[PDB]
Amino acid sequence: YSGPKLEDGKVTISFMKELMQWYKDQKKLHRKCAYQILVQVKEVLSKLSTLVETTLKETEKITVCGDTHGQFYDLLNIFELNGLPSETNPYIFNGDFVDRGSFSVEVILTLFGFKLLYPDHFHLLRGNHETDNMNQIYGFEGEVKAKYTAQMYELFSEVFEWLPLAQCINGKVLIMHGGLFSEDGVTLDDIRKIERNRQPPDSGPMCDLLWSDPQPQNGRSISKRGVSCQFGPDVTKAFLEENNLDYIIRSHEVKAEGYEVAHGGRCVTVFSAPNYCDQMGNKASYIHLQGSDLRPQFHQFTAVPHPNVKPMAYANTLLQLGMM
Ligand SMILES: [Mn+2]
Ligand SMILES: [Mn+2]
Repeated sequence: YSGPKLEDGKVTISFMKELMQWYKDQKKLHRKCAYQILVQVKEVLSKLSTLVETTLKETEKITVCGDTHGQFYDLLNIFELNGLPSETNPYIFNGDFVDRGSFSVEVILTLFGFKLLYPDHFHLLRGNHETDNMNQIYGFEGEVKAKYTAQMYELFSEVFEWLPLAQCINGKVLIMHGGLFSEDGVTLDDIRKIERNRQPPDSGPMCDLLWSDPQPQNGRSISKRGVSCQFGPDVTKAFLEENNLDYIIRSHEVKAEGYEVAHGGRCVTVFSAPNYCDQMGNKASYIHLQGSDLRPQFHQFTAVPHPNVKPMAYANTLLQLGMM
């Protein structure tokens, strides 16, 4: 009731514009309204398939963004550079909305708000940082406990469990946060059937979708992250052949340029958090795909000013007082 207010218990574009300005000005969304957004978006997400399947007509486009990591001011910049989301300007945010960045609450509630507003044109896919083990140390849990209470965090966690794991555009481009699989023979049929409402297992398809990285050399390698695998071009090739796909778009890896094209064009990385952690000095990018041409078109962007709040401000003391 203090700050932005839902209209008859629903998100509206006026609410969303009010919310973005409220957040821009470093104000807090009332707990009752945050709660409502969370319960309503949980219901929406929990009805979706683990694999979202989207059809883009010849005249339509969609924007694909990678990690945002609580960089809310850079999120708003994406919308200034590329237009707000709507039925004619659809978006996919490819995981890792929270952690590291000190405005994670603002990014996620804005993202859930636009999911409730344009549920068929605003897509959210889970990342590895939409999980408990990462949130407990990399800032999101601490931020939510600081801005709300421990119990709100437990609700965010449960909502994240219902985020779909991948999205397929026109049966030709498959989008997931992390990547492909530690074993051969995984299909789109398998992905659709993943029981995703949980924390990811230590290994297996759900873990890979959120954790794997591409490597340049053929075959697989132990992951640099201690979970899932690195997968080479022949792994990517095999998977696309068996699933009649053209290529994959994934995120999960910081790139100095905000993107990378790997595996002879078959594995595209997109990363949407510029000057990551206020220190990487990287550019970010977003991609456009069109129904008449599903080749990715890259759009690079640089960081913009934000309030004087250091990254990892709500994180593990070990990470918090260890950079800047
Ligand atoms: Mn990630
Ligand atoms: Mn990330």
